[PDB]
Amino acid sequence: TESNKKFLPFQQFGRDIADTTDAVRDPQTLEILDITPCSFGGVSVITPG
Amino acid sequence: AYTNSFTRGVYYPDKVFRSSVLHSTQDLFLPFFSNVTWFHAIHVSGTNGTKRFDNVLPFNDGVYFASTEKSNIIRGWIFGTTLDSKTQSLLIVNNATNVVIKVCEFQFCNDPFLGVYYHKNNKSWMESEFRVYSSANNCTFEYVSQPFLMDLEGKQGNFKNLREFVFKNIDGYFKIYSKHTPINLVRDLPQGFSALEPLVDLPIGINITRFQTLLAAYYVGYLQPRTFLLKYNENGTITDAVDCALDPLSETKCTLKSFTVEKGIYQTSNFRVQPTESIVRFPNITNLCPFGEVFNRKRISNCVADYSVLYNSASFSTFKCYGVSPTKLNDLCFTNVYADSFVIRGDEVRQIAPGQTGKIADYNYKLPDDFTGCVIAWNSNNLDYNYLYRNLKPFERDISTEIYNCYFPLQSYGFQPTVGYQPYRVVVLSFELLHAPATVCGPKKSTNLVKNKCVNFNFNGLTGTGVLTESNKKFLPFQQFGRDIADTTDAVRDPQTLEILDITPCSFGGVSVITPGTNTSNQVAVLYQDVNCTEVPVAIHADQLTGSNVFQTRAGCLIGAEHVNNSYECDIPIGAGICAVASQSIIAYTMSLGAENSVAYSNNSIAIPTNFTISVTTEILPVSMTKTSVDCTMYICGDSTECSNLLLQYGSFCTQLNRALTGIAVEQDKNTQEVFAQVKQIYKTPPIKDFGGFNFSQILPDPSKPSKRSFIEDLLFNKVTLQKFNGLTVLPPLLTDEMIAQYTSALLAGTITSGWTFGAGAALQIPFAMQMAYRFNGIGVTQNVLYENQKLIANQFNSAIGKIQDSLSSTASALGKLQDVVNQNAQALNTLVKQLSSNFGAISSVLNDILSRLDPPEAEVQIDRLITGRLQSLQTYVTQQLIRAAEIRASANLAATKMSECVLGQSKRVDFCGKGYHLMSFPQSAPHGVVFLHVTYVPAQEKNFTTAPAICHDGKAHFPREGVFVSNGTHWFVTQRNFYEPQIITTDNTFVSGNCDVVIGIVNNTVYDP
Amino acid sequence: QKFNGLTVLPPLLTDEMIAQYTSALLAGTITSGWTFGAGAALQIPFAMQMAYRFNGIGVTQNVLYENQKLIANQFNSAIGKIQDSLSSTASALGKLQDVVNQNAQALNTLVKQLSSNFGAISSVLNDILSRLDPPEAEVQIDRLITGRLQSLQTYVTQQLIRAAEIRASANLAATKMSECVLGQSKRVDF
Amino acid sequence: CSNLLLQYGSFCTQLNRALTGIAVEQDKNTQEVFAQVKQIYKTPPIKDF
Amino acid sequence: VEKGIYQTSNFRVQPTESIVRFPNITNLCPFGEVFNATRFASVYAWNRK
Ligand SMILES: *[C@@H]1O[C@H](CO)[C@@H](O[C@@H]2O[C@H](CO)[C@@H](O[C@@H]3O[C@H](CO[C@H]4O[C@H](CO)[C@@H](O)[C@H](O)[C@@H]4O)[C@@H](O)[C@H](O)[C@@H]3O)[C@H](O)[C@H]2NC(C)=O)[C@H](O)[C@H]1NC(C)=O
Ligand SMILES: *[C@@H]1O[C@H](CO)[C@@H](O[C@@H]2O[C@H](CO)[C@@H](O[C@@H]3O[C@H](CO)[C@@H](O)[C@H](O)[C@@H]3O)[C@H](O)[C@H]2NC(C)=O)[C@H](O)[C@H]1NC(C)=O
Ligand SMILES: *[C@@H]1O[C@H](CO)[C@@H](O[C@@H]2O[C@H](CO)[C@@H](O)[C@H](O)[C@H]2NC(C)=O)[C@H](O)[C@H]1NC(C)=O
Ligand SMILES: *[C@@H]1O[C@H](CO)[C@@H](O[C@@H]2O[C@H](CO)[C@@H](O)[C@H](O)[C@H]2NC(C)=O)[C@H](O)[C@H]1NC(C)=O
Ligand SMILES: *[C@@H]1O[C@H](CO)[C@@H](O[C@@H]2O[C@H](CO)[C@@H](O)[C@H](O)[C@H]2NC(C)=O)[C@H](O)[C@H]1NC(C)=O
Ligand SMILES: *[C@@H]1O[C@H](CO)[C@@H](O[C@@H]2O[C@H](CO)[C@@H](O)[C@H](O)[C@H]2NC(C)=O)[C@H](O)[C@H]1NC(C)=O
Ligand SMILES: *[C@@H]1O[C@H](CO)[C@@H](O)[C@H](O)[C@H]1NC(C)=O
Ligand SMILES: *[C@@H]1O[C@H](CO)[C@@H](O)[C@H](O)[C@H]1NC(C)=O
Ligand SMILES: *[C@@H]1O[C@H](CO)[C@@H](O)[C@H](O)[C@H]1NC(C)=O
Ligand SMILES: *[C@@H]1O[C@H](CO)[C@@H](O)[C@H](O)[C@H]1NC(C)=O
Ligand SMILES: *[C@@H]1O[C@H](CO)[C@@H](O)[C@H](O)[C@H]1NC(C)=O
Ligand SMILES: *[C@@H]1O[C@H](CO)[C@@H](O)[C@H](O)[C@H]1NC(C)=O
Ligand SMILES: *[C@@H]1O[C@H](CO)[C@@H](O)[C@H](O)[C@H]1NC(C)=O
Ligand SMILES: *[C@@H]1O[C@H](CO)[C@@H](O)[C@H](O)[C@H]1NC(C)=O
Ligand SMILES: *[C@@H]1O[C@H](CO)[C@@H](O)[C@H](O)[C@H]1NC(C)=O
Repeated sequence: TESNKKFLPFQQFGRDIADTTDAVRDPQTLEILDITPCSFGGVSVITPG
Repeated sequence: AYTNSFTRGVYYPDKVFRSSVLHSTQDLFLPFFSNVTWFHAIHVSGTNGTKRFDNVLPFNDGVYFASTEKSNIIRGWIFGTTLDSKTQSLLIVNNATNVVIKVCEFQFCNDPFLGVYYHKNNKSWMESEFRVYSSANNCTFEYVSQPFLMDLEGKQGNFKNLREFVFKNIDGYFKIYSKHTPINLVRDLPQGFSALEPLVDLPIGINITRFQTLLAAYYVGYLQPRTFLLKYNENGTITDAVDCALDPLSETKCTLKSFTVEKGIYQTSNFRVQPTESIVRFPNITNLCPFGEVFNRKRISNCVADYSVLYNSASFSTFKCYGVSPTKLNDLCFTNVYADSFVIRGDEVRQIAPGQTGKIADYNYKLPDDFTGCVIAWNSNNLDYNYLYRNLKPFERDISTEIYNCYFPLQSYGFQPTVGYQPYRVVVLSFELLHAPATVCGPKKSTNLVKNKCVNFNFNGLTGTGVLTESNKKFLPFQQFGRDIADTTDAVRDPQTLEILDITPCSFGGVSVITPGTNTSNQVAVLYQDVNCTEVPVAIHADQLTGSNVFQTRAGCLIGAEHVNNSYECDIPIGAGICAVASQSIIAYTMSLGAENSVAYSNNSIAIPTNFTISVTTEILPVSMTKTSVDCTMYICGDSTECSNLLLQYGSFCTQLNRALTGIAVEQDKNTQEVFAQVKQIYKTPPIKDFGGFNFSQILPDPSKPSKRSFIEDLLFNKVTLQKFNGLTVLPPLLTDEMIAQYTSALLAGTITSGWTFGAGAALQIPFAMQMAYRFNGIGVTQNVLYENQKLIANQFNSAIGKIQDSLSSTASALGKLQDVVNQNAQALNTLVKQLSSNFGAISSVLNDILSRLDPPEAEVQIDRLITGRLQSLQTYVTQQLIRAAEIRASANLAATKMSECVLGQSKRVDFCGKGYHLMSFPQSAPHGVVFLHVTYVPAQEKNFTTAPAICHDGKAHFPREGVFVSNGTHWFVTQRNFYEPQIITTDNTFVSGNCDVVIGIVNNTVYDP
Repeated sequence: QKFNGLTVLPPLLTDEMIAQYTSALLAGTITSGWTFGAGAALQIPFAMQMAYRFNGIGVTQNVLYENQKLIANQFNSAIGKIQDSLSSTASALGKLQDVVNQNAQALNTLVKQLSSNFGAISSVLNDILSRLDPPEAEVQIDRLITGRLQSLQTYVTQQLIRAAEIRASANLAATKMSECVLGQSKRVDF
Repeated sequence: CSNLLLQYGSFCTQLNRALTGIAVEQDKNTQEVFAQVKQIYKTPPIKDF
Repeated sequence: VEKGIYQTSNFRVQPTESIVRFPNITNLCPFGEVFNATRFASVYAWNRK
């Protein structure tokens, strides 16, 4: 996903609170681009009996 | 000239970026508030000639260097250890259009800047020439970037700016930070707060403690391995930072995880006294063991020997007998000497060894597995043959080899060594585990002993810290070192003069903080627990003469406030009944738990009130929790094969947790339910807002903008400070907040619009007036006066309500009892995830990383370590969450009850829902909880009256039908017992009990009838 | 009491202040009764308020006014009836000493754990760090620390559990003193 | 000892804080057990009950 | 099965076509003057580079 934060040369990756890494540099053009855990949840069934 | 740094020495840890979060760090940092040597020119020089008196410092855990010369007069930083052609020397200097990094050998430099510029005419004249290097024969390397075009932009700032140029050698990868900090200044302002980026990391890893800086005027520091708490900003800069460990405020901050310290008391740590000049005591004998046929089957003893030169006898490469740490073993003290040496060969080391198996073991020789050393290499068949071995267990011999028929018996290790049985005569370790007198170790300096001062001892090889008292315990002839209980050694009997001593733990205890709050936290008051704190001499006199004295209690000494004999309340706990403010400072004192008094007593006068007030209060109950939900599989795996394999290695455990946790989810929603599922139909207040003077505009959710909410609810929400990541989530609360609102509105409406009867059947509608009347009679007070006071009562009501409103708005922390619940929840989840930082002595904290680090096999058990760590951790959280569940559930049914009992009806059990004679209570809503308000009927403005326990008239003894007598001296009256209300005495309001006979206090007054 | 790696910290209130709170409650109940439950202690003469209590139990106070003396005597005798029967027969502190021992026993269990090696060669980590190289002994240290670790952890847990039970009981106790001191419920068995 | 502890997360502080929690809880227990009257009331020397 | 929900498993929106990236562009250091210059070194001129 889009990356709106900004860095410096001393800044390659920036994780956020709970220190979770998400800010990939994208070294081919030097445009950081952020990431996100591709979500999911539990599953189950509903049965009356 | 020493100068004190306000705020210098700040630089980021790595390529890490954060935002608005407080994070740790640690390295050689410029410690805050230290000395800095500042100077300009000790003698007039640098403009023509060179003068001075004496002469550049070394490196004491990192180097920091800069100045203010709007010029390259700061010419070079010189990093190395010898600074000649013997060690390559690192110089980093501008190249006048660029900058270059060099590490070659040469003589010396000179003045790169003389000051006199603009030459002397239109062109060069090139007289002032300048030099750095010499004789380029031995050169190692050079580097070019553009620091002059990157770092030194000292232009358009005609003079006087302020940069900084620090250096760090962090595990060889030679990193250097920088920043051209502009600060418009004039003179003598070493202030300015910023950070640094690594311009260059030359991965050299070379011998670095010398930084000869050459051109008189230069600032030097010497960094310090302190860990500090930083805060970043989304822009990436730093706003402020502290060391974790400089000042007894610094730790407070570093641990409570806030740039702000609130009111309270926060135990940070304790203290370990630095002992003085550890002692050494070993016996007097000095002689070694036999080595006739060893260097230069039997045993021998009496060896206290220097194992150095004939332990690492160069017949090996170095003395490496598995089972041996010659690094240390020379320093320990022993009790035995067992040296077994029997003819075997020495090219069969692995054969003859622990892990023994073979005819050597059973037939001939295999001593049991005990921690041992090994034997050394040599020639013996052809350096001195027909020599033989000996199924059988160790320690055993046999002469005439009876049948075991058999084969050709003997076997020889001859002068035909080419072969895998070269000759060593096996040698053995000796070692015993404390089970006996202490006698044996190779004597070193063997110091003389001290006493009565908590100092460490390596006493006869057995080590420990504490104090040394002459043990009055009369030992018995058979004692070398004892233990009170469970590791607590006591006996200290010297190995030379055989004198016995004692040990205690030299006292210590927590250190905490007692402060009012951050914005006053200048006077951090420190504490030490229960000690005659004469070992912390650095602030007692600083607090014996801002600062008044040093006062100790039965809770310990308190350096950080003083004593006062006033009698005030208890704000902050300290210990031992001494709480916290007054006179505009911090202090300590003893507690006046109240205005020490007592109203007078009489046996003829009672204290009946005349007036009263209704009053409102608040009680905030946690009811719920984010019904978290977790999964073993993903958590430990995050889509990982090896991981899930190794988890279903562990049976159903993780599954059990999931299931029990979901159980708690179920129970908690049921909590909510039983909290509100108290009527089945749902209701809406009539739009008819006709409540006989009773206002509720903050409460009754008429169609306001936000659906059907309460003004109070809005005030509530953001008054609570209130996101999922991975590994866990929050299955949403079942009962939606709005559903709760509706429950509440309807439930709250019916009771105040239908009496209590709805809990009793149909919601039999009710007028509010008659309602309150019934309530009053319920608490013992007659509805007559209520029907008197309608207007004023309702006004006091409304005013109380508005007071509760502004109280909520202007009483912070009044939601502590629930903000705390959500806090415990959150921070629990927080540490839960944060665990995954913990790598548990792996190489990594991401299982992916470490499996990619190794080949399968060793990574297997390594991942198992990961597994067990993360496993126990999540397991812990499981438990602890379970426990909060326990408490929240207790509280839960407690609540659900409360609502059920002090709303739907009218209790009498005080304190439950009313601070006195209790009328009733209103319900509410809250983020993860509930809150209720109440109306208590509090008496006030009492009066004294003459009071008789019984009356006699016509001899007959007339008791109160129900009430107390009362007389204002002149006339007697009968009255209800919770409000002054005299009444006339006739046959009804007083029955009788025989003639006035026996009871004490019966007065003379006739009863009447109209 | 305090040995190493453990501690005790004083009850914020000391006995003195406690007994003082008590004394106050006693006399007030003896003298002002219900009123202090709501605020201003408004004094009352004891006989009449016991008579009100007899109202509450289900009898007209008149009984008291005829019986008081023997009531008195009975009361008074009844009073001593306990302390003697307490001074003579011990073991009356049952649950007291029960939670007491549970705690202290537990604490010693905690320390006794330290006298277990968990398979590592050592019982005192100093011994192992000394007798060989740390780069090796680290593993025995890990065994030791994990063992003592989980042990401590347990201790925490069960201590918490007793905390919870104590806790709920304490709330019960507060209510007990509440509606069994500042006034008389009809909650039988309460 | 702590040299190798510090590679084991923060259980340490976890239990520290929880236990100290149970302490402050027991304190507040005593409070809610007793601090139920505003002043500190004194019995009268007169004793004629 | 009995009347109720029961979480049976989860799912992961399966990521597609793992790639890998790294440091700017991919190049080599000066081997032309090591393998395409017309002069070289001799028995007596070779330096261990
Ligand atoms: C907060 O972090 C930001 C990075 O995440 C910092 O960078 C800022 O990023 C914006 C991006 O649009 C830049 O905005 C540009 O502004 C110029 C005009 O510059 C104005 O500001 C300077 C400041 O001295 C002022 O002197 C000028 O007269 C202008 O008024 C526009 O022409 C562009 O189109 C663009 O909108 C910021 O300039 C940029 N700031 C810096 C310092 O790089 C941001 O600075 C951080 N804010 C803090 C730390 O307070
Ligand atoms: C290594 O990193 C450098 C710097 O990021 C890469 O050079 C950059 O290449 C991109 C794409 O060609 C350039 O963006 C382009 O700019 C032109 C205008 O100059 C514009 O018309 C294109 O649409 C696009 O936006 C970028 O400017 C350029 N940066 C620099 C400093 O040259 C380089 O490509 C990376 N490695 C290689 C060569 O693959
Ligand atoms: C009981 O206390 C209240 C609280 O002050 C008294 O309030 C009276 O309120 C009316 C209505 O606003 C005022 O005009 C009077 O001035 C207040 N009383 C006095 C004495 O000034 C109330 O009078 C008190 N007594 C009763 C019987 O309610
Ligand atoms: C109940 O009190 C609230 C204020 O807390 C009243 O709401 C507003 O009160 C102000 C009085 O200063 C009026 O000017 C506004 O018109 C009120 N807002 C309305 C009516 O929407 C509310 O009116 C009070 N209700 C009664 C019956 O007095
Ligand atoms: C009711 O209040 C009055 C107001 O003072 C009390 O009056 C004082 O009582 C003490 C009791 O010993 C006397 O010594 C004072 O001289 C009294 N003062 C006045 C002005 O008379 C009265 O005592 C209180 N009721 C009772 C039963 O004590
Ligand atoms: C209260 O009034 C009663 C009469 O109603 C008084 O009773 C008599 O008092 C005299 C005084 O000695 C006794 O001898 C009589 O026996 C009493 N009457 C009866 C029927 O026994 C009584 O004295 C008055 N109270 C006081 C304190 O004098
Ligand atoms: C420097 O000092 C010398 C000796 O005093 C003097 O001759 C000279 O003029 C001074 N300055 C220069 C630029 O030579
Ligand atoms: C550098 O000095 C050493 C002397 O130790 C010498 O062997 C070497 O040849 C010198 N380097 C060059 C390039 O000559
Ligand atoms: C200098 O660096 C070398 C590089 O391997 C290292 O082995 C050596 O111990 C260092 N010298 C000192 C005195 O630390
Ligand atoms: C033991 O050695 C000390 C010196 O180390 C010496 O003074 C003393 O006489 C010796 N003998 C005894 C019994 O202490
Ligand atoms: C500290 O800050 C709070 C924040 O509201 C403020 O109310 C309080 O007055 C401040 N303390 C002092 C001593 O000024
Ligand atoms: C302080 O010193 C005295 C010496 O008179 C000592 O008895 C006392 O124990 C010391 N304080 C404490 C808290 O032990
Ligand atoms: C109590 O404190 C006061 C402070 O004003 C001091 O003067 C006095 O000596 C102390 N001790 C007493 C009153 O016994
Ligand atoms: C209470 O009655 C007893 C006995 O009649 C007496 O000691 C006491 O004086 C009476 N109370 C007052 C306030 O006089
Ligand atoms: C006592 O109460 C009566 C009411 O029956 C009243 O008339 C009389 O004035 C009161 N006495 C005094 C002294 O106020």
